[PDB]
Amino acid sequence: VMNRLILAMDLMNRDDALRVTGEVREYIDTVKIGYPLVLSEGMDIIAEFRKRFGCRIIAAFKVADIPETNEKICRATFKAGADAIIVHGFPGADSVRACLNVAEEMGREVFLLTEMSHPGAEMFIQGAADEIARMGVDLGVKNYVGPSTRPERLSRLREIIGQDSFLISPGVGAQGGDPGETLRFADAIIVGRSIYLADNPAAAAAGIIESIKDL
Amino acid sequence: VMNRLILAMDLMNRDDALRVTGEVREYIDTVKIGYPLVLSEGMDIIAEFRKRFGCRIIAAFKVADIPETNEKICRATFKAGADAIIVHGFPGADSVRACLNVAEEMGREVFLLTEMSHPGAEMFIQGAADEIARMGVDLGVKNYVGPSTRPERLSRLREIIGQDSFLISPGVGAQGGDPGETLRFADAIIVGRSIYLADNPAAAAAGIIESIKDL
Repeated sequence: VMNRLILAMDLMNRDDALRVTGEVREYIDTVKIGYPLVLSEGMDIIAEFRKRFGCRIIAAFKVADIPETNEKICRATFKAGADAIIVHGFPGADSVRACLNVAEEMGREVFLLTEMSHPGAEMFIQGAADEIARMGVDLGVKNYVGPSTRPERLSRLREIIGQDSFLISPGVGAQGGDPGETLRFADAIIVGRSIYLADNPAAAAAGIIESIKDL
Repeated sequence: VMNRLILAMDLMNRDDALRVTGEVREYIDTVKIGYPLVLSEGMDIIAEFRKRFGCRIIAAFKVADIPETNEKICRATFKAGADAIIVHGFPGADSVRACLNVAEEMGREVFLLTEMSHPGAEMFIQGAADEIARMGVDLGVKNYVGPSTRPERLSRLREIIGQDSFLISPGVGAQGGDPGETLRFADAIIVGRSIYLADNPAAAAAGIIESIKDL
């Protein structure tokens, strides 16, 4: 990923989302698009971004339904042009396998979300995260998502998935995570508000990258 | 809900979704619309269904993100016209509270999904479901979703939330759940494929209603 930085584009207006993404394009090559933007402007926004910015698009949907429904969501998401989709592991192996089957059919990728970055993740997810990560390895998952907010947990997740797996991590900036520390374990960091709510998004992204390049 | 029956409209074509819903409208008063249809035809489909059929719409999104993102998803969903939204409880209390805050602001409702109905739910969700249900009671949640496929778990969920709370239940038909048994604990059952993939959806819905009335 360019500069090891992925933009989480959660603005809910097509004009603002396009403007900010265009302003920071020279610093990234991958954009995370989630339901805030897709439910406000439509799934067609994914293809528009891919064409306009020529960036890879990760659909940040964190699918958490039954197998049959997860398949339908994956199919619609890849049909819309996404390069990858984020899937929750907590629902179990069959729900994750349904996503992997559609990705295989469509030539795309699945990112498995293990532990989440917000405070509430400590209640139920954290206690199952190591096992969710092992389930991922057993299913052949190669892409993972872990919390910038708990680098000790990110370290443990990296330990389970190995050095060969790709690990991206949200919670940098607004949620309290640090770019440099997170990158000791993750391959790339996800940044949303710290960049898209900034007065000058390009300068915010540039500053993050300057603190990264120094690693 | 009319006849204690909620249709899960997971067809991914507007024409087919409209046809089936119209054919069974005389038997239900509530339609569950999820991502398969919304990501395929757009969020405007919610208002169209509401107007066309004058039914209540439950957005079956099973939101499972951080608080800030969950708020945005709830806001877009209610702006689209949904009467209620289903939220996963496993992400923790702050994620659920974010949804409740938006529902309060917009005069809508939140349904808390505790234990899921598919086989994989046994891996991680089942072990935390009782606690997720208690968290719901503590937060003041009055609407819940529990599994038709495990009536002993549906019974335990009912025990935790009490008789005053509303409980709906998916997994009837295709997943193996039974209408009559599920209705011993849930207030209403959710049915998707058994009705929408049937050669005669109205006849399938009527047959289910017949079983229910007999209870």
